[PDB]
Amino acid sequence: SGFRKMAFPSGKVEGCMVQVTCGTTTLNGLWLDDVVYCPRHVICTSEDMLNPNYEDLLIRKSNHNFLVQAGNVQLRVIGHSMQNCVLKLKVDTANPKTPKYKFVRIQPGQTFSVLACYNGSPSGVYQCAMRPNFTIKGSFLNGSAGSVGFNIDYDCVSFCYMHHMELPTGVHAGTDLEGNFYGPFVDRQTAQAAGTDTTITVNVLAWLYAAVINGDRWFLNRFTTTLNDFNLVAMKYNYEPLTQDHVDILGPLSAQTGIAVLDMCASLKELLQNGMNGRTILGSALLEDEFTPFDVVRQCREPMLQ
Amino acid sequence: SGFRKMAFPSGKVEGCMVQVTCGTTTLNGLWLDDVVYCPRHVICTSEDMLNPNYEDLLIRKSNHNFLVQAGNVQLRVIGHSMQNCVLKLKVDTANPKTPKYKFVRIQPGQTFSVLACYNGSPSGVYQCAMRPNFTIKGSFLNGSAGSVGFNIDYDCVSFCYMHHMELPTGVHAGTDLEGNFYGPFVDRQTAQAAGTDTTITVNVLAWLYAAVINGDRWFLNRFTTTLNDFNLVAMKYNYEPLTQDHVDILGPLSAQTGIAVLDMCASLKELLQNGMNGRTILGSALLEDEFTPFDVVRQCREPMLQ
Ligand code: NA
Repeated sequence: SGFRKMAFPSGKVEGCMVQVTCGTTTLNGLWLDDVVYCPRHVICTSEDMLNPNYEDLLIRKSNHNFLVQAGNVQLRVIGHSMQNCVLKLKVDTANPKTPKYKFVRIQPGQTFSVLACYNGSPSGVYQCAMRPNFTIKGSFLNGSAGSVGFNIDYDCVSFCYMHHMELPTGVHAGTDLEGNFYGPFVDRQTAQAAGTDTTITVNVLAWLYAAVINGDRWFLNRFTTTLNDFNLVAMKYNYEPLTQDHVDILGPLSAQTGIAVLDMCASLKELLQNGMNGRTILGSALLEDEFTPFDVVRQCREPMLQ
Repeated sequence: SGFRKMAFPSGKVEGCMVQVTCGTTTLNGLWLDDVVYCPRHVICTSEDMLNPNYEDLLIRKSNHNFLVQAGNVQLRVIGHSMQNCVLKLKVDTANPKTPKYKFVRIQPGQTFSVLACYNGSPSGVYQCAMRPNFTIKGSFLNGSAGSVGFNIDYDCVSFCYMHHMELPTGVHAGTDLEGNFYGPFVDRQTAQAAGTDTTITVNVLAWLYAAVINGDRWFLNRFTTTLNDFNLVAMKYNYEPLTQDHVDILGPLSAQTGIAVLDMCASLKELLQNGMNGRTILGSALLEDEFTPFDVVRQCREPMLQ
């Protein structure tokens, strides 16, 4: 038993991380087969990062202006192109450690593992949720751009995030691997207007189920409510709407614990209306919303099947 | 910026995990050079996990009785021995992915990364701290024994923990890689209370420095305290004593922020006596104690040196 924020094992992704240097600017790249993907602002000086004309900046670069290092080994860039906010650097050797992979665009409320990297070298791994306002609350310093976020599903690494920037509020923003930002952000030094964030209701419910499975039951009440009435409550506390699809997704956790989803919703309603009584749930003194139903079943599942 | 619980990249350890099966008992082993290290209870049936004379049960076992699998590849066992609570299986093939490594014994309050594994296959990675009662608050299911804890320094993996068991209280206990348990625990189905879990004071102070560096400042005050006057308060709340060695370890964080260690002690003293009053620190409504000063330095340092 136990419940901990857990990342996927990072080795398959570590074997893909490289350093990309243009001039005096260094960040990370993702080396898959014969292409290195990286944030386009590697072609900027620090001053260029204020109001870059990326098309013009890229035209002045040639292949040999891109210094790509895979460990101690320099990879030769033989082509370059820009796709949205990422560069694709074709190199003359393919990465023999390329995992089976795909590029996906994740949805707000979903989680992924971040492999934080500096100078092409993996430094740390942690789990992030894509916030409803399309930021992530991560830990990133200068030089971390090009670090990626991913999930691992059977025989496949699904890359969903490439890190680009830190908003002046201290939260983080980036793109999918097609180079399109999550949220209304741009890779330049201008006002970045993140939406007011909200709490991921389906995830809070999943985490309450995790707590029950681990013996933390004090917050259960015998009340139940309707989906519409719960959502009227959720709205008041800046919680996202709970849909029938969410209720369905919580089905396995509901079945395992014997607690109907709308029963647990009534327990969550009482926690929102009356507080947590100075008590903790799974070691937290706040309601936690960065665990998906799948994250919870990964650690807490007890199959009826024997 | 930002501050997140972060694990070390797990790839170097992933390449060392194997499955060890004896009869119908399976768990994980750590394959370094031509030795596989695993918990000795793999030689026991689930029922035999009570009053097991491991020396007796081991003598009944031969090399062929140990099925060691590195993925789908079987490793021929050519010798077997017991060191305290670990089995060492000599295999006929050195692990070609063996990293530079050390076995170390960690102290309470220190952190490490756990690569949770089942059937020799890594499932997740998270950061944990050795509690003052020598337990770990982890996330471990049956079949996770033999999962290891570690830290990485440059290229060297320091293995400090091998998982064995879950106490009936739901916390976790294990050994170093020489098989010596951390704490007064035995790998037997017998009563074994852990000591009182206390709060790692020096780590709480480190985390408050992290908070200040990330702009959380509301808990700073004009109170002063001596070290002993602080310990007289914190001992009443089951906080570990703060020694002058801890004060010295916090020096670099004190210097970066300009907040004397004892002035941050005066802040912590107030938080203990009176709570947060509905406020949070780094997204938590409780005082976090599983980040070491080094953990804080890794993510928040702002070196004077340029
Ligand atoms: Na209820």
